[PDB]
Amino acid sequence: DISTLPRVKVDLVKPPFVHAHDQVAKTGPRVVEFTMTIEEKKLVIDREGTEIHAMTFNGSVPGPLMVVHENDYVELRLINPDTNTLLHNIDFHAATGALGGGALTQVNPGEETTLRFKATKPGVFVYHCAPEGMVPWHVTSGMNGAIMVLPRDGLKDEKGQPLTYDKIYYVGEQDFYVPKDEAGNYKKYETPGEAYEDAVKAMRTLTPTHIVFNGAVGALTGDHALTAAVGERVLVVHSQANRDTRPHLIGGHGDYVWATGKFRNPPDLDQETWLIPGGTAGAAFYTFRQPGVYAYVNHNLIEAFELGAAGHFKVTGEWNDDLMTSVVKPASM
Amino acid sequence: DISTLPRVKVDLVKPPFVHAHDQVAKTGPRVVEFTMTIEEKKLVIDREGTEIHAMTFNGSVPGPLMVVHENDYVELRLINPDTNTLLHNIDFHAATGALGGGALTQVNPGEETTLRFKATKPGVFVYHCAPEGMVPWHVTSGMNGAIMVLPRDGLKDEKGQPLTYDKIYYVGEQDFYVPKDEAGNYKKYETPGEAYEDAVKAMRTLTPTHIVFNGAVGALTGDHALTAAVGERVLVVHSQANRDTRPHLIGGHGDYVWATGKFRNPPDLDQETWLIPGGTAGAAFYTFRQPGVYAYVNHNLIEAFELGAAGHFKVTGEWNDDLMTSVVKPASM
Amino acid sequence: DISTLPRVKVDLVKPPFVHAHDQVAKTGPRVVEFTMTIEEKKLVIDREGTEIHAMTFNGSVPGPLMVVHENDYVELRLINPDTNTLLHNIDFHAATGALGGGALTQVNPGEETTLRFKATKPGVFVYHCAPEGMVPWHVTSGMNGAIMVLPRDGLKDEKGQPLTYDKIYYVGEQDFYVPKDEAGNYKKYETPGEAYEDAVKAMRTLTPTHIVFNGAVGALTGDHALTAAVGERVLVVHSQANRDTRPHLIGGHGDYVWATGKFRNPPDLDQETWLIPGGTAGAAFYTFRQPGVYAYVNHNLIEAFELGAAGHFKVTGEWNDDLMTSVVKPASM
Ligand SMILES: [Cu+2]
Ligand SMILES: [Cu+2]
Ligand SMILES: [Cu+2]
Ligand SMILES: [Cu+2]
Ligand SMILES: [Cu+2]
Ligand SMILES: [Cu+2]
Repeated sequence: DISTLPRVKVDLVKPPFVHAHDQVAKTGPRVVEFTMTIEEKKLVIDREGTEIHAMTFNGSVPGPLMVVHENDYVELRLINPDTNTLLHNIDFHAATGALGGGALTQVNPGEETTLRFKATKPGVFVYHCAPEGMVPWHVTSGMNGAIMVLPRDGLKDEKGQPLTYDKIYYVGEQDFYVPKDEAGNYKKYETPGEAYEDAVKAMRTLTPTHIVFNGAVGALTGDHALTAAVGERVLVVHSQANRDTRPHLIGGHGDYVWATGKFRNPPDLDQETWLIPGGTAGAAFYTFRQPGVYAYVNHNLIEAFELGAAGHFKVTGEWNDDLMTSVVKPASM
Repeated sequence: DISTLPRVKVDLVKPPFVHAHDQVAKTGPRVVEFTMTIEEKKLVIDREGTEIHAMTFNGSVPGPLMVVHENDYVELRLINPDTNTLLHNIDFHAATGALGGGALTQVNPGEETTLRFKATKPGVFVYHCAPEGMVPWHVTSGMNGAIMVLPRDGLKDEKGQPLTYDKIYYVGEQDFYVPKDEAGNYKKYETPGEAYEDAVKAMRTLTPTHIVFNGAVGALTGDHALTAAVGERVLVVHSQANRDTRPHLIGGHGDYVWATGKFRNPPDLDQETWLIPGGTAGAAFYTFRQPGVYAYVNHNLIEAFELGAAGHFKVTGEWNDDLMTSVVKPASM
Repeated sequence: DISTLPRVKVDLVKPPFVHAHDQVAKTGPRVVEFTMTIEEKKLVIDREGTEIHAMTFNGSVPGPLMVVHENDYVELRLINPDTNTLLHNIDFHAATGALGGGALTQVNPGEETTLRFKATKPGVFVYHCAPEGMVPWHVTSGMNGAIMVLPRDGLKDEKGQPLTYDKIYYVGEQDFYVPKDEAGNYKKYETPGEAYEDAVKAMRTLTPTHIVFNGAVGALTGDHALTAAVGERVLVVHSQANRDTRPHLIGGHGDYVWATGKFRNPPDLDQETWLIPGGTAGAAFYTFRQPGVYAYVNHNLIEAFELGAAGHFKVTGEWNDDLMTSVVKPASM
């Protein structure tokens, strides 16, 4: 009886950060209340100043990571302000029924809706917008995110022993398809409706123009590099709502990886690289063992270093010369 | 001694349906006899009336699902009628030796052949045509299907307990590469031989023009939507003989998934989406928990909703408001 | 204390062959010493005589397979002769820290360096060149290979029982992006620096012009076909530093497969085809059961048979008619 369950209100935070939560459930099942406001906005996605009409949950690409426990109820108030011009909705891959909630959450500008669903399966899951007839346009305009449904007793390794993270980050990876003129320059439109049919032609080529983390080239670098310390246990949740990706921590590993993101399965150990299929969220657990800069990439290195799918960690601590050392620094023969 | 084994003749059925079989073997090992007639035919693959010279086993794209048990013998009579104009053969991924049988089954028009092989490994497997020098043209002209080799004691979960399906469907997913003129319109040819070299150029671009289930855009929708009831256990076998796919049941999950299709492995649980590599068949088991329409897709949503890789389930039964409910239907603020 | 450990010097061999090693470690942990000389060279990659400025470790594409045991120390002397014109370095995916060693191994022509790292994780791993700002160009010019870190007690099956191979081969699969003129003919440059910017445009299309095993179309065929005998246990290590692949032994299987290459995980059994993500090495174990020619392919059959990703095994021994036989050879009706 759902009336009788506790309610807790969660205030979301902007990726790659994750809202505060408990790994091990400190309460019984709850109705966990979220609100997201849909924002249609111009976003600059690259160093060149290329613009897209982005379609966002809560103003970000990706949408924020929501976190609950298995057999919690997720209750989302989804608001489509009258400053928007499109139809929106939401499909949670975590949910069961009505196209993941998409059939129940179609909101015109000036409308809102509240959906509740029971999070029966533990894992990380994609959520995305999916209005009938215009689904790939919405998703590849950035209107996707993820939800983590933790087991009530937290994550476990392949032996069933607890794995506890110190830090969690959420990397949303976005393929964009910016339409081009016949010379191959990107096009600009006053409104999203004007972009749409050219958007469909660009998507049908299947090759992205850009592939970015956290909504832009370089978003997770510099002052916005991810951070950790030697000895810290870090979970990286990574989603890709539309295309395969192959994440790799350059300088590290995934010590435990749920490549297709579902925590009732034992993790894969010691991964160099893993395949997160388009329409999936995955999670990798790593304990840093060396300080310094790491590149976290889609290991199609073209996608990473030419199209945008690369971020950095800056890791503090002491250097372990037993794990790695320069015996002879680069020098002339 | 094979003479002494029972023979059973199977009459195949058109995908997405599957011929009658027993999950748990009710006999000892058998020689299971199949006949397929090769048909070269014009097929309309999209709503626009785009045509291809399709190359089929038994008149369908995909070819029918064959079902046997482990350590049965598959005996296929493969007929190339004199109304055809090409060389054909068959490679079973389930089989061992002679390029999966391809080296033994090359039939000119007006020829037939009978191949026998022992199905030593349980799983779902691709079969396809593969004539030396022209293999991708044949496969991507639709000449592929799948065979399921069930364990003799039926499917098992990750704990080794029986999993019994009520219903099984076979989704064959086909990438087509229809040649284009310089404006990007699809080309038509009187005969397959006239299409061939332009076919090779179109394939070499690597990007499909169409990606369809059951041989056409919309084939598994409307009167040909897949069906189930709440509480029904359904196995969806999915193959892709040439390219990766990432199936997703929109509104559901794969409760147990053999993404790369081999039943001696424990299934992956609770999948949102899974990666079936090109040249593979996979299988997902799901118990429906909600009525209504589901979209079963390749979750590159461009491939699904622009190129054709989307089908529907229509599911009957009562709606469970505990699993999902609209708290506040879409309404003005 | 590393001074006190044994040192062993390994002399590498050209792929697809693998240097001599012990599967089960016959010594305690060692510093295993390797030397590689970087060679920039013109390579003809196809039957048409298409040329690329290849960037190699030790003169080969791929670079040689290095083999050590877990908790050995790998010590690589990497030499950039003054006959080269580019900056090079090396990222070992097996290693921990400093971008896999890339941050410590940047050598100008006329320089060398020696890196040591502890091989803490067992598996097969990609290594590649990765100079900051030019990483995908180097990798897709062929400057990648793999390292196998065997468990000290050798490989184990899914039950933890020994798996011992008779033969090991290393297939490096290389996506190349040869720039084209406007008619689609490949371009030639006097020097690598002249190719670079056109190389970047070609890579950004994301679709390879060629995809080859062992550095060229047809490299593992004819006199250079891989070989085995019926009853022989063969491990095929396969890497792809930049794009997904889907290996398949046509006529066979992967009896035990580590698709993402990490030996602390149980292998997947009875695979027809497996997904090795770009930036990964994988390994498949197979016991041949039939003689004859096998095609070992990337099972995007376009990539295999049009772009180059196909090799052969020639297998000797007797034919098993119980596993497969022609009942009726192709003949007229
Ligand atoms: Cu939307
Ligand atoms: Cu989805
Ligand atoms: Cu055929
Ligand atoms: Cu095949
Ligand atoms: Cu280099
Ligand atoms: Cu790498």
